[PDB]
Amino acid sequence: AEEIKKQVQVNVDDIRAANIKLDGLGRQIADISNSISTIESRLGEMDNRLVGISSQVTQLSNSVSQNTQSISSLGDRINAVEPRVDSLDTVTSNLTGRTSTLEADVGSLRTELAALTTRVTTEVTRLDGLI
Amino acid sequence: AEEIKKQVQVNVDDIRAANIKLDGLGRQIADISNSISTIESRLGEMDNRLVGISSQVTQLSNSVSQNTQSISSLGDRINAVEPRVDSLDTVTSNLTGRTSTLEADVGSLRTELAALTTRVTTEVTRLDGLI
Amino acid sequence: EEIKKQVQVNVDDIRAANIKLDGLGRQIADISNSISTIESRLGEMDNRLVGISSQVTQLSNSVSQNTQSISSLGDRINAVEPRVDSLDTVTSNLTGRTSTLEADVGSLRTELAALTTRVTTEVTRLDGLI
Ligand SMILES: [Cl-]
Ligand SMILES: [Cl-]
Repeated sequence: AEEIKKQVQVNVDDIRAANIKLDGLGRQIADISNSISTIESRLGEMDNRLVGISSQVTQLSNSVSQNTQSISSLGDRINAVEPRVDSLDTVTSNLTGRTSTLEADVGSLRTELAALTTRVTTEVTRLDGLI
Repeated sequence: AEEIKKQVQVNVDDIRAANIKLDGLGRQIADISNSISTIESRLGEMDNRLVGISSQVTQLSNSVSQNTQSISSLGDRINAVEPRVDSLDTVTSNLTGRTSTLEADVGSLRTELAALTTRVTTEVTRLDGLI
Repeated sequence: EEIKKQVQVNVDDIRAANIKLDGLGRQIADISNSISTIESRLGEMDNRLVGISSQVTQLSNSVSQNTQSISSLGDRINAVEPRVDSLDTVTSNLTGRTSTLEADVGSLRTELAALTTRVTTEVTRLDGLI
């Protein structure tokens, strides 16, 4: 009987102690629920950042695509200009030769015309002297 | 004895209440385990998005390097073309002056040849009249 | 007695509850480890997003430099093109004028040879009459 009463007291105190440890586990679960709520907020902010970065990459891709198209257009324009400059080098070089040839020919014709002018003066003077 | 029997019955009750509280905590742990599983899958979907973005940035970086090189090549071609066009403006300016001078010189030679033609007619007429 | 038996059953049931409580205590410790790893993964992912953003910012500066260089090359080609069109016009006009000069000079050369012959023929004729 004395043994019974002693053990029943121990059981009262052990049941109360177990119930306090169960309340402690409930507080640990509440703290885990707060960690999970915060993790979920962080996952939402990271989702927002990933949307923002993806938009920046998409926009940058479009600007690079526009630059590749502008470079192709400038390439077409320089491709068209280069052979026109090569052609003009040939045209002006051939014109230069023809201008030099004309300057030599006109100089020769002027000298020959001046020699014929003096020949006319000489011959008319001579004929006048015989008459 | 009646006091003992009553406290043993209350302990039986309290041990059953404790076991109901333990069952409730196990259900809460099962709910947390589910949330953790879903968070771990979300960590994987975000890892996938980051892989996709990183691959887009690598590709874009290659395109930008290709464009910077294409721009330097076009720059070298325009740098080469510009002084060739400046040289052609110099050649053509100098040929323009030379062509104008030839047109004035040929006009003068034509007038002078017509004057000598007239002079030959005048002097021959005069000499014939004296004979 | 029935009391003594129930008190012993209660001892054993309280120990079974403490074992189960200790098991839930270990499961909560394991969940706390899972949370710490998840937090570490979020911190690494935040860093990766910062590193990617920095690379995109640097790449965007290079793209801006290229767009600017493209506008400068555009200005240079815009200036060249009409100068090449002008040179085609000017050289075409000079070519036409040079062919006219060559025809005129050819004509003058023939006319000068005819006047040279005429001076010889007329001087011969006059000499013959004297
Ligand atoms: Cl008891
Ligand atoms: Cl670019």
